[PDB]
Amino acid sequence: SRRWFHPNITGVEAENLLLTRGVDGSFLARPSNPGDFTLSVRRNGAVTHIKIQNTGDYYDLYGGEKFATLAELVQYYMEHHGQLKGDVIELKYPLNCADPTSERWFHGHLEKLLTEKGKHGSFLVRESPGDFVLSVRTGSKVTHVMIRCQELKYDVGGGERFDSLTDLVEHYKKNPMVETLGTVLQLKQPLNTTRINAAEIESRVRELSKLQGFWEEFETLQQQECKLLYSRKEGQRQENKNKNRYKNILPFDHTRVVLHDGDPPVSDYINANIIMPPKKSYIATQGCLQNTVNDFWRMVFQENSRVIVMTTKEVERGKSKCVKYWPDEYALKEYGVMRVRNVKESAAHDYTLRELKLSKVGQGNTERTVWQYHFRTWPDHGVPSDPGGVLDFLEEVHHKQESIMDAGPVVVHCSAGIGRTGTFIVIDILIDIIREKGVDCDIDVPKTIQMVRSQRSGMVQTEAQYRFIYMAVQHYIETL
Ligand SMILES: COc1cccc(-c2nnc3n(Cc4ccccc4Cl)c(=O)c4ccccc4n23)c1O
Ligand SMILES: CC1(N)CCN(c2cnc(-c3cccc(Cl)c3Cl)c(N)n2)CC1
Repeated sequence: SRRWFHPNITGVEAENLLLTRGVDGSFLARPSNPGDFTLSVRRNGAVTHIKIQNTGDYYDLYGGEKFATLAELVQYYMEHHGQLKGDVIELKYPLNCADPTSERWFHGHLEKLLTEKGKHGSFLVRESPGDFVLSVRTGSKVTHVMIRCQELKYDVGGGERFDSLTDLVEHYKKNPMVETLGTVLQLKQPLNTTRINAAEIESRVRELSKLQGFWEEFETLQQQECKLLYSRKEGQRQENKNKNRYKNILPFDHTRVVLHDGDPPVSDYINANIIMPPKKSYIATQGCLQNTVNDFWRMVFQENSRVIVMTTKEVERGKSKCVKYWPDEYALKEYGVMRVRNVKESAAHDYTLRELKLSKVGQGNTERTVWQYHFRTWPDHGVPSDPGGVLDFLEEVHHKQESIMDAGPVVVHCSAGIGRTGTFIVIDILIDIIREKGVDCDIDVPKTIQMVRSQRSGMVQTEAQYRFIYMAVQHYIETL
Protein backbone atom coordinates (compact mmCIF):
# COMPACT_ATOMS: atom_id res chain seq x y z
CA SER A 1 0.00 0.00 0.00
CA ARG A 2 0.85 3.76 -0.44
CA ARG A 3 -1.57 5.05 2.31
CA TRP A 4 1.43 6.96 3.92
CA PHE A 5 1.12 9.57 1.13
CA HIS A 6 -1.18 12.50 1.97
CA PRO A 7 -1.85 14.72 -1.13
CA ASN A 8 -3.74 17.72 0.36
CA ILE A 9 -2.18 18.34 3.83
CA THR A 10 0.03 21.20 5.12
CA GLY A 11 3.11 20.92 7.41
CA VAL A 12 0.92 21.92 10.44
CA GLU A 13 -1.77 19.27 9.69
CA ALA A 14 1.09 16.70 9.23
CA GLU A 15 2.62 17.70 12.60
CA ASN A 16 -0.79 17.48 14.40
CA LEU A 17 -1.63 14.16 12.60
CA LEU A 18 1.64 12.58 13.76
CA LEU A 19 1.43 14.00 17.33
CA THR A 20 -2.21 13.04 18.09
CA ARG A 21 -2.66 9.90 15.87
CA GLY A 22 0.90 8.53 15.62
CA VAL A 23 3.72 7.23 17.85
CA ASP A 24 7.55 7.43 17.72
CA GLY A 25 8.48 5.92 14.34
CA SER A 26 5.24 7.15 12.69
CA PHE A 27 5.75 8.70 9.27
CA LEU A 28 4.05 10.25 6.25
CA ALA A 29 5.11 11.81 2.94
CA ARG A 30 3.42 14.79 1.24
CA PRO A 31 3.74 17.36 -1.59
CA SER A 32 5.06 20.90 -0.78
CA ASN A 33 7.83 25.21 -3.10
CA PRO A 34 5.51 23.06 -5.37
CA GLY A 35 7.29 20.21 -7.23
CA ASP A 36 9.07 19.17 -3.95
CA PHE A 37 8.05 16.63 -1.26
CA THR A 38 8.34 16.27 2.53
CA LEU A 39 8.86 13.14 4.59
CA SER A 40 7.36 14.04 8.09
CA VAL A 41 8.58 11.60 10.84
CA ARG A 42 7.75 11.43 14.58
CA ARG A 43 10.93 10.76 16.69
CA ASN A 44 11.24 11.24 20.52
CA GLY A 45 7.90 13.14 20.88
CA ALA A 46 8.77 15.64 18.11
CA VAL A 47 8.14 15.79 14.30
CA THR A 48 11.19 15.99 11.92
CA HIS A 49 10.53 17.32 8.37
CA ILE A 50 12.85 15.93 5.64
CA LYS A 51 13.07 17.48 2.16
CA ILE A 52 12.69 15.39 -1.02
CA GLN A 53 13.56 17.15 -4.29
CA ASN A 54 12.79 16.08 -7.85
CA THR A 55 13.69 18.33 -10.81
CA GLY A 56 13.08 15.48 -13.24
CA ASP A 57 15.88 12.89 -12.77
CA TYR A 58 15.24 11.20 -9.36
CA TYR A 59 13.79 11.69 -5.85
CA ASP A 60 16.62 13.30 -3.85
CA LEU A 61 16.14 12.87 -0.09
CA TYR A 62 18.01 15.25 2.31
CA GLY A 63 20.44 13.26 4.51
CA GLY A 64 19.54 10.16 2.47
CA GLU A 65 19.85 8.71 -1.03
CA LYS A 66 18.44 9.26 -4.60
CA PHE A 67 15.44 7.03 -5.55
CA ALA A 68 13.32 6.17 -8.60
CA THR A 69 9.92 6.38 -6.75
CA LEU A 70 8.58 7.44 -3.29
CA ALA A 71 7.40 3.81 -2.78
CA GLU A 72 10.98 2.52 -3.48
CA LEU A 73 12.34 5.14 -1.06
CA VAL A 74 9.85 4.13 1.73
CA GLN A 75 10.35 0.37 1.04
CA TYR A 76 14.14 0.81 1.33
CA TYR A 77 14.24 2.81 4.63
CA MET A 78 11.56 0.58 6.22
CA GLU A 79 13.99 -2.36 5.48
CA HIS A 80 17.49 -0.74 5.95
CA HIS A 81 17.70 0.95 9.39
CA GLY A 82 20.55 3.30 10.37
CA GLN A 83 20.57 4.73 6.81
CA LEU A 84 18.46 7.88 7.48
CA LYS A 85 20.08 10.68 9.61
CA GLY A 86 23.45 12.82 12.45
CA ASP A 87 20.97 10.94 14.67
CA VAL A 88 19.19 7.95 13.00
CA ILE A 89 15.57 8.51 11.87
CA GLU A 90 13.48 5.30 11.72
CA LEU A 91 10.44 4.85 9.39
CA LYS A 92 8.42 2.34 11.44
CA TYR A 93 4.68 3.04 11.14
CA PRO A 94 3.06 4.49 8.03
CA LEU A 95 0.41 7.03 9.06
CA ASN A 96 -2.50 6.19 6.74
CA CYS A 97 -4.41 8.76 4.69
CA ALA A 98 -8.22 8.50 4.50
CA ASP A 99 -8.49 11.07 1.59
CA PRO A 100 -9.90 9.47 -1.64
CA THR A 101 -8.63 12.20 -4.13
CA SER A 102 -5.78 10.06 -5.65
CA GLU A 103 -7.96 6.87 -6.04
CA ARG A 104 -8.72 5.84 -9.67
CA TRP A 105 -12.44 5.34 -8.93
CA PHE A 106 -13.10 8.62 -6.98
CA HIS A 107 -14.93 11.24 -9.10
CA GLY A 108 -16.03 13.75 -6.39
CA HIS A 109 -18.56 16.23 -7.84
CA LEU A 110 -20.19 14.18 -10.66
CA GLU A 111 -24.42 6.91 -15.63
CA LYS A 112 -23.64 8.40 -19.14
CA LEU A 113 -19.93 7.48 -18.56
CA LEU A 114 -20.69 3.89 -17.35
CA THR A 115 -23.10 3.38 -20.32
CA GLU A 116 -20.60 4.77 -22.90
CA LYS A 117 -17.15 3.73 -21.49
CA GLY A 118 -18.05 1.03 -18.93
CA LYS A 119 -18.08 -2.79 -19.06
CA HIS A 120 -19.13 -5.57 -16.58
CA GLY A 121 -17.68 -4.58 -13.18
CA SER A 122 -16.77 -0.96 -14.05
CA PHE A 123 -17.32 1.27 -11.01
CA LEU A 124 -16.93 4.77 -9.59
CA VAL A 125 -17.60 6.68 -6.32
CA ARG A 126 -19.04 10.25 -6.34
CA GLU A 127 -20.29 12.71 -3.71
CA SER A 128 -24.13 12.73 -3.29
CA PRO A 129 -25.37 15.82 0.84
CA GLY A 130 -22.12 14.86 2.63
CA ASP A 131 -22.91 11.22 1.65
CA PHE A 132 -21.47 9.29 -1.37
CA VAL A 133 -22.72 7.06 -4.21
CA LEU A 134 -21.22 3.79 -5.52
CA SER A 135 -22.21 3.32 -9.20
CA VAL A 136 -21.44 -0.12 -10.80
CA ARG A 137 -22.10 -1.55 -14.26
CA THR A 138 -22.91 -5.30 -14.59
CA GLY A 139 -23.58 -7.40 -17.71
CA SER A 140 -26.29 -4.98 -18.94
CA LYS A 141 -27.35 -2.37 -16.27
CA VAL A 142 -26.15 0.34 -13.76
CA THR A 143 -26.73 -0.02 -9.95
CA HIS A 144 -26.37 2.86 -7.47
CA VAL A 145 -25.49 2.05 -3.82
CA MET A 146 -25.71 4.88 -1.29
CA ILE A 147 -22.70 5.41 1.00
CA ARG A 148 -23.67 7.06 4.27
CA CYS A 149 -21.14 9.12 6.16
CA GLN A 150 -22.00 9.11 9.90
CA GLU A 151 -19.40 10.38 12.46
CA LEU A 152 -16.34 10.10 10.12
CA LYS A 153 -17.30 6.48 9.20
CA TYR A 154 -18.65 5.04 5.91
CA ASP A 155 -21.30 2.32 5.44
CA VAL A 156 -23.63 0.83 2.78
CA GLY A 157 -26.66 0.92 5.18
CA GLY A 158 -25.70 -2.04 7.38
CA GLY A 159 -22.84 -4.24 8.56
CA GLU A 160 -19.36 -2.75 8.99
CA ARG A 161 -18.58 1.00 9.36
CA PHE A 162 -15.30 1.95 7.55
CA ASP A 163 -12.72 4.71 8.36
CA SER A 164 -12.38 5.67 4.65
CA LEU A 165 -14.09 5.20 1.26
CA THR A 166 -10.93 3.18 0.33
CA ASP A 167 -11.50 0.64 3.16
CA LEU A 168 -15.19 0.28 2.09
CA VAL A 169 -14.24 -0.07 -1.63
CA GLU A 170 -11.45 -2.66 -0.80
CA HIS A 171 -13.92 -4.62 1.40
CA TYR A 172 -16.75 -4.73 -1.20
CA LYS A 173 -14.12 -5.52 -3.90
CA LYS A 174 -13.13 -8.76 -1.99
CA ASN A 175 -16.67 -9.47 -0.62
CA PRO A 176 -19.16 -8.31 -3.33
CA MET A 177 -22.67 -7.11 -2.43
CA VAL A 178 -25.30 -9.54 -3.77
CA GLU A 179 -28.69 -8.19 -4.87
CA THR A 180 -31.77 -9.99 -3.40
CA LEU A 181 -32.41 -11.63 -6.87
CA GLY A 182 -28.75 -12.70 -7.32
CA THR A 183 -26.90 -9.92 -9.21
CA VAL A 184 -23.31 -9.96 -7.84
CA LEU A 185 -22.11 -6.31 -7.68
CA GLN A 186 -18.49 -7.08 -8.64
CA LEU A 187 -16.10 -4.11 -8.48
CA LYS A 188 -13.82 -5.44 -11.27
CA GLN A 189 -12.08 -2.32 -12.55
CA PRO A 190 -12.49 1.50 -12.04
CA LEU A 191 -14.31 3.29 -14.89
CA ASN A 192 -11.74 4.53 -17.47
CA THR A 193 -11.94 8.33 -17.77
CA THR A 194 -8.31 8.93 -19.00
CA ARG A 195 -8.52 7.20 -22.43
CA ILE A 196 -9.20 9.93 -24.99
CA ASN A 197 -9.64 9.98 -28.72
CA ALA A 198 -6.39 11.51 -30.19
CA ALA A 199 -8.30 14.15 -32.21
CA GLU A 200 -9.85 15.47 -28.90
CA ILE A 201 -6.43 16.12 -27.10
CA GLU A 202 -6.84 19.99 -27.11
CA SER A 203 -10.20 19.54 -25.31
CA ARG A 204 -8.64 17.21 -22.67
CA VAL A 205 -5.61 19.59 -22.17
CA ARG A 206 -8.13 22.49 -21.56
CA GLU A 207 -10.07 20.42 -18.95
CA LEU A 208 -6.79 19.24 -17.24
CA SER A 209 -5.55 22.85 -17.12
CA LYS A 210 -8.62 23.88 -15.00
CA LEU A 211 -8.17 24.18 -11.17
CA GLN A 212 -4.89 21.78 -11.69
CA GLY A 213 -6.47 18.60 -13.19
CA PHE A 214 -2.97 17.60 -14.48
CA TRP A 215 -1.77 17.39 -10.81
CA GLU A 216 -4.74 15.14 -9.74
CA GLU A 217 -4.33 12.75 -12.72
CA PHE A 218 -0.53 12.53 -12.15
CA GLU A 219 -0.91 11.93 -8.37
CA THR A 220 -3.50 9.18 -9.08
CA LEU A 221 -0.84 7.53 -11.34
CA GLN A 222 1.73 8.01 -8.55
CA GLN A 223 -0.57 6.14 -6.14
CA GLN A 224 -0.36 3.04 -8.40
CA GLU A 225 3.45 2.82 -8.12
CA CYS A 226 3.15 0.54 -4.97
CA LYS A 227 2.18 -2.29 -7.47
CA LEU A 228 5.56 -1.97 -9.21
CA LEU A 229 7.98 -2.98 -6.46
CA TYR A 230 9.55 -5.88 -8.48
CA SER A 231 12.87 -7.46 -7.45
CA ARG A 232 16.05 -5.60 -8.33
CA LYS A 233 18.34 -8.35 -6.81
CA GLU A 234 20.99 -8.57 -9.56
CA GLY A 235 21.79 -4.85 -9.25
CA GLN A 236 22.44 -5.34 -5.47
CA ARG A 237 25.13 -8.01 -5.93
CA GLN A 238 28.55 -7.02 -4.55
CA GLU A 239 30.19 -7.09 -8.00
CA ASN A 240 27.35 -4.95 -9.56
CA LYS A 241 27.25 -2.08 -7.00
CA ASN A 242 29.91 0.07 -8.80
CA LYS A 243 28.10 -0.49 -12.14
CA ASN A 244 25.18 1.71 -10.89
CA ARG A 245 25.33 5.50 -11.20
CA TYR A 246 22.92 5.70 -8.22
CA LYS A 247 23.22 2.73 -5.81
CA ASN A 248 19.44 2.69 -5.08
CA ILE A 249 18.21 3.25 -8.71
CA LEU A 250 18.25 -0.29 -10.06
CA PRO A 251 16.96 -2.21 -13.08
CA PHE A 252 14.10 -4.77 -12.58
CA ASP A 253 15.55 -8.33 -12.90
CA HIS A 254 12.61 -9.46 -15.07
CA THR A 255 13.35 -6.84 -17.82
CA ARG A 256 17.09 -6.06 -17.27
CA VAL A 257 19.43 -6.44 -20.28
CA VAL A 258 21.52 -9.66 -19.71
CA LEU A 259 25.01 -9.46 -21.30
CA HIS A 260 26.23 -12.75 -22.76
CA ASP A 261 29.52 -11.48 -24.37
CA GLY A 262 31.23 -12.82 -21.17
CA ASP A 263 34.96 -12.56 -20.48
CA PRO A 264 35.70 -15.91 -18.65
CA PRO A 265 33.13 -13.88 -13.31
CA VAL A 266 30.12 -11.48 -13.22
CA SER A 267 30.13 -10.12 -16.75
CA ASP A 268 26.31 -10.15 -17.39
CA TYR A 269 25.19 -6.85 -15.75
CA ILE A 270 24.32 -3.38 -16.98
CA ASN A 271 21.94 -0.83 -15.39
CA ALA A 272 19.49 -1.01 -18.36
CA ASN A 273 16.00 -2.48 -19.11
CA ILE A 274 14.17 -3.57 -22.31
CA ILE A 275 11.04 -1.35 -22.80
CA MET A 276 8.29 -2.96 -25.01
CA PRO A 277 5.41 -0.73 -26.17
CA PRO A 278 12.98 -5.56 -31.22
CA LYS A 279 12.66 -2.88 -33.94
CA LYS A 280 10.08 -0.77 -32.07
CA SER A 281 11.41 -1.55 -28.60
CA TYR A 282 13.77 0.55 -26.46
CA ILE A 283 16.52 0.04 -23.99
CA ALA A 284 16.22 2.61 -21.16
CA THR A 285 19.61 2.99 -19.48
CA GLN A 286 21.72 5.26 -17.27
CA GLY A 287 24.51 7.61 -18.37
CA CYS A 288 27.78 5.61 -18.72
CA LEU A 289 30.30 5.45 -15.92
CA GLN A 290 34.03 5.20 -16.79
CA ASN A 291 33.85 1.52 -15.64
CA THR A 292 30.65 0.71 -17.65
CA VAL A 293 31.67 2.09 -21.09
CA ASN A 294 32.79 -1.37 -22.24
CA ASP A 295 29.51 -2.92 -20.96
CA PHE A 296 27.48 -0.23 -22.78
CA TRP A 297 29.16 -1.13 -26.13
CA ARG A 298 28.69 -4.90 -25.47
CA MET A 299 24.95 -4.12 -24.90
CA VAL A 300 24.61 -2.01 -28.12
CA PHE A 301 26.39 -4.79 -30.12
CA GLN A 302 24.52 -7.77 -28.60
CA GLU A 303 21.06 -6.13 -29.01
CA ASN A 304 21.79 -4.98 -32.62
CA SER A 305 20.80 -1.39 -31.67
CA ARG A 306 21.47 1.07 -34.52
CA VAL A 307 20.23 4.25 -32.84
CA ILE A 308 21.19 5.87 -29.50
CA VAL A 309 19.27 8.79 -27.99
CA MET A 310 21.26 10.78 -25.47
CA THR A 311 19.10 13.35 -23.56
CA THR A 312 21.71 14.93 -21.27
CA LYS A 313 24.92 16.98 -21.66
CA GLU A 314 28.00 15.14 -20.39
CA VAL A 315 28.15 17.71 -17.58
CA GLU A 316 25.25 19.62 -16.02
CA ARG A 317 25.58 22.06 -13.04
CA GLY A 318 29.25 21.11 -12.66
CA LYS A 319 28.32 17.40 -12.17
CA SER A 320 29.18 14.48 -14.51
CA LYS A 321 25.90 12.99 -15.93
CA CYS A 322 27.40 10.64 -18.58
CA VAL A 323 31.00 9.97 -19.52
CA LYS A 324 32.01 10.50 -23.18
CA TYR A 325 31.66 6.89 -24.40
CA TRP A 326 32.22 7.76 -28.10
CA PRO A 327 35.49 8.80 -29.87
CA ASP A 328 36.25 12.35 -31.16
CA GLU A 329 35.18 12.97 -34.78
CA TYR A 330 37.38 11.02 -37.31
CA ALA A 331 38.96 8.99 -34.44
CA LEU A 332 38.95 5.22 -33.80
CA LYS A 333 38.84 3.75 -30.27
CA GLU A 334 38.71 0.27 -28.68
CA TYR A 335 36.41 -0.26 -25.68
CA GLY A 336 37.33 -3.76 -24.58
CA VAL A 337 36.53 -6.21 -27.44
CA MET A 338 34.43 -3.51 -29.20
CA ARG A 339 35.81 -0.98 -31.68
CA VAL A 340 34.10 2.35 -32.46
CA ARG A 341 34.93 4.86 -35.19
CA ASN A 342 33.28 8.33 -35.13
CA VAL A 343 32.81 8.85 -38.90
CA LYS A 344 31.15 12.28 -38.89
CA GLU A 345 29.35 14.69 -36.54
CA SER A 346 26.49 16.95 -37.72
CA ALA A 347 25.26 19.85 -35.58
CA ALA A 348 21.55 20.86 -35.66
CA HIS A 349 19.93 23.53 -33.41
CA ASP A 350 18.82 21.29 -30.47
CA TYR A 351 21.05 18.29 -31.09
CA THR A 352 24.20 16.74 -32.56
CA LEU A 353 24.18 13.61 -34.71
CA ARG A 354 27.29 11.38 -34.53
CA GLU A 355 27.71 8.67 -37.15
CA LEU A 356 29.45 5.80 -35.42
CA LYS A 357 30.79 2.50 -36.80
CA LEU A 358 30.70 -0.31 -34.21
CA SER A 359 32.41 -3.68 -34.71
CA LYS A 360 33.90 -6.47 -32.61
CA VAL A 361 37.74 -6.59 -32.58
CA GLY A 362 39.10 -9.44 -34.80
CA GLN A 363 35.83 -9.62 -36.79
CA GLY A 364 35.59 -7.11 -39.66
CA ASN A 365 32.21 -8.43 -40.98
CA THR A 366 30.42 -7.53 -37.68
CA GLU A 367 30.56 -3.79 -38.55
CA ARG A 368 27.32 -1.75 -38.37
CA THR A 369 26.60 1.95 -38.24
CA VAL A 370 25.23 3.30 -34.93
CA TRP A 371 23.58 6.74 -35.14
CA GLN A 372 23.95 8.82 -31.99
CA TYR A 373 21.33 11.53 -31.49
CA HIS A 374 22.59 13.75 -28.76
CA PHE A 375 19.88 16.23 -27.52
CA ARG A 376 21.84 19.15 -26.04
CA THR A 377 19.26 21.85 -25.16
CA TRP A 378 17.10 20.22 -22.44
CA PRO A 379 17.13 22.68 -19.40
CA ASP A 380 19.08 21.82 -16.16
CA HIS A 381 15.72 21.66 -14.21
CA GLY A 382 12.12 21.27 -15.40
CA VAL A 383 11.14 20.75 -19.04
CA PRO A 384 11.35 22.77 -22.33
CA SER A 385 8.70 25.53 -22.52
CA ASP A 386 7.81 24.38 -26.15
CA PRO A 387 7.78 20.67 -27.32
CA GLY A 388 8.59 21.47 -31.02
CA GLY A 389 12.33 20.81 -30.64
CA VAL A 390 11.77 17.43 -28.90
CA LEU A 391 9.14 16.36 -31.53
CA ASP A 392 11.33 17.40 -34.51
CA PHE A 393 14.22 15.41 -32.89
CA LEU A 394 12.01 12.30 -32.21
CA GLU A 395 10.62 12.50 -35.78
CA GLU A 396 14.24 12.35 -37.09
CA VAL A 397 15.13 9.41 -34.72
CA HIS A 398 12.00 7.56 -35.77
CA HIS A 399 12.82 7.86 -39.53
CA LYS A 400 16.46 6.82 -39.01
CA GLN A 401 15.21 3.77 -37.03
CA GLU A 402 12.49 2.91 -39.68
CA SER A 403 15.07 3.09 -42.57
CA ILE A 404 17.34 0.42 -41.00
CA MET A 405 16.37 -3.17 -41.81
CA ASP A 406 16.17 -5.44 -38.72
CA ALA A 407 17.49 -2.67 -36.37
CA GLY A 408 17.43 -3.75 -32.70
CA PRO A 409 15.85 -1.67 -29.87
CA VAL A 410 16.51 2.10 -29.71
CA VAL A 411 18.94 2.93 -26.87
CA VAL A 412 17.74 5.88 -24.76
CA HIS A 413 19.67 7.34 -21.79
CA CYS A 414 20.00 10.49 -19.62
CA SER A 415 21.70 10.54 -16.13
CA ALA A 416 19.68 7.93 -14.07
CA GLY A 417 17.79 6.82 -17.22
CA ILE A 418 14.28 7.22 -15.78
CA GLY A 419 13.10 10.86 -16.08
CA ARG A 420 14.03 12.43 -19.42
CA THR A 421 14.53 8.84 -20.67
CA GLY A 422 10.97 7.77 -19.72
CA THR A 423 9.57 11.12 -21.02
CA PHE A 424 11.19 10.73 -24.53
CA ILE A 425 10.14 7.02 -24.66
CA VAL A 426 6.49 7.69 -23.58
CA ILE A 427 6.17 10.58 -26.18
CA ASP A 428 7.69 8.28 -28.84
CA ILE A 429 5.21 5.45 -27.97
CA LEU A 430 2.14 7.76 -28.01
CA ILE A 431 3.16 9.47 -31.23
CA ASP A 432 3.76 6.05 -32.86
CA ILE A 433 0.06 5.06 -32.23
CA ILE A 434 -1.01 8.26 -34.10
CA ARG A 435 1.43 7.33 -36.98
CA GLU A 436 -0.03 3.81 -37.36
CA LYS A 437 -3.75 4.27 -36.49
CA GLY A 438 -4.17 8.01 -37.37
CA VAL A 439 -5.84 11.04 -35.67
CA ASP A 440 -8.92 8.80 -34.96
CA CYS A 441 -7.23 6.53 -32.39
CA ASP A 442 -7.50 6.08 -28.63
CA ILE A 443 -4.65 7.27 -26.41
CA ASP A 444 -4.41 6.74 -22.65
CA VAL A 445 -1.34 8.63 -21.22
CA PRO A 446 -1.26 7.21 -17.56
CA LYS A 447 -2.02 3.73 -18.99
CA THR A 448 1.03 4.00 -21.31
CA ILE A 449 3.17 5.40 -18.44
CA GLN A 450 2.12 2.61 -15.98
CA MET A 451 2.96 0.00 -18.69
CA VAL A 452 6.47 1.56 -19.14
CA ARG A 453 7.00 1.84 -15.34
CA SER A 454 6.45 -1.94 -14.88
CA GLN A 455 9.53 -2.38 -17.17
CA ARG A 456 11.89 0.16 -15.40
CA SER A 457 11.40 1.98 -12.08
CA GLY A 458 10.03 5.54 -12.11
CA MET A 459 9.88 6.06 -15.87
CA VAL A 460 8.52 9.70 -16.05
CA GLN A 461 9.59 11.45 -12.83
CA THR A 462 7.58 14.64 -12.50
CA GLU A 463 4.24 16.36 -13.05
CA ALA A 464 6.12 18.86 -15.31
CA GLN A 465 7.21 15.92 -17.61
CA TYR A 466 3.63 14.49 -17.39
CA ARG A 467 2.20 17.84 -18.63
CA PHE A 468 5.06 17.94 -21.22
CA ILE A 469 3.93 14.56 -22.67
CA TYR A 470 0.33 15.85 -23.09
CA MET A 471 1.71 19.12 -24.63
CA ALA A 472 3.94 17.13 -27.05
CA VAL A 473 1.10 14.83 -28.21
CA GLN A 474 -1.17 17.96 -28.61
CA HIS A 475 1.56 19.68 -30.71
CA TYR A 476 2.08 16.57 -32.92
CA ILE A 477 -1.73 16.39 -33.68
CA GLU A 478 -1.91 20.21 -34.36
CA THR A 479 0.89 19.86 -37.02
CA LEU A 480 -0.89 16.88 -38.68
C1 LIG B 1 8.49 -9.11 -5.02
O1 LIG B 1 9.36 -7.99 -4.85
C2 LIG B 1 10.67 -8.22 -4.45
C3 LIG B 1 11.26 -9.50 -4.18
C4 LIG B 1 12.61 -9.62 -3.79
C5 LIG B 1 13.40 -8.46 -3.63
C6 LIG B 1 12.84 -7.18 -3.92
C7 LIG B 1 13.64 -5.97 -3.75
N1 LIG B 1 14.42 -5.53 -4.76
N2 LIG B 1 15.05 -4.39 -4.30
C8 LIG B 1 14.57 -4.20 -3.07
N3 LIG B 1 14.95 -3.13 -2.20
C9 LIG B 1 15.84 -2.12 -2.75
C10 LIG B 1 17.32 -2.21 -2.42
C11 LIG B 1 17.84 -3.26 -1.60
C12 LIG B 1 19.22 -3.27 -1.28
C13 LIG B 1 20.08 -2.25 -1.77
C14 LIG B 1 19.54 -1.20 -2.56
C15 LIG B 1 18.16 -1.18 -2.89
CL1 LIG B 1 17.48 0.09 -3.84
C16 LIG B 1 14.42 -2.97 -0.95
O2 LIG B 1 14.80 -2.08 -0.16
C17 LIG B 1 13.43 -4.04 -0.51
C18 LIG B 1 12.90 -4.00 0.81
C19 LIG B 1 11.96 -4.96 1.24
C20 LIG B 1 11.59 -6.02 0.37
C21 LIG B 1 12.15 -6.10 -0.93
C22 LIG B 1 13.09 -5.13 -1.38
N4 LIG B 1 13.67 -5.12 -2.69
C23 LIG B 1 11.48 -7.06 -4.31
O3 LIG B 1 10.97 -5.81 -4.57
C1 LIG C 1 -10.60 12.36 -10.46
C2 LIG C 1 -9.63 11.17 -10.22
N1 LIG C 1 -9.57 10.99 -8.75
C3 LIG C 1 -8.19 11.57 -10.73
C4 LIG C 1 -7.85 11.25 -12.22
N2 LIG C 1 -8.38 9.92 -12.56
C5 LIG C 1 -7.57 8.91 -13.00
C6 LIG C 1 -8.09 7.65 -13.38
N3 LIG C 1 -7.24 6.68 -13.81
C7 LIG C 1 -5.90 6.89 -13.91
C8 LIG C 1 -5.08 5.79 -14.48
C9 LIG C 1 -5.32 5.37 -15.81
C10 LIG C 1 -4.61 4.28 -16.37
C11 LIG C 1 -3.61 3.66 -15.60
C12 LIG C 1 -3.35 4.12 -14.30
CL1 LIG C 1 -2.15 3.36 -13.29
C13 LIG C 1 -4.08 5.16 -13.73
CL2 LIG C 1 -3.74 5.61 -12.08
C14 LIG C 1 -5.38 8.15 -13.58
N4 LIG C 1 -4.06 8.43 -13.62
N5 LIG C 1 -6.23 9.11 -13.14
C15 LIG C 1 -9.84 9.74 -12.42
C16 LIG C 1 -10.20 9.88 -10.92
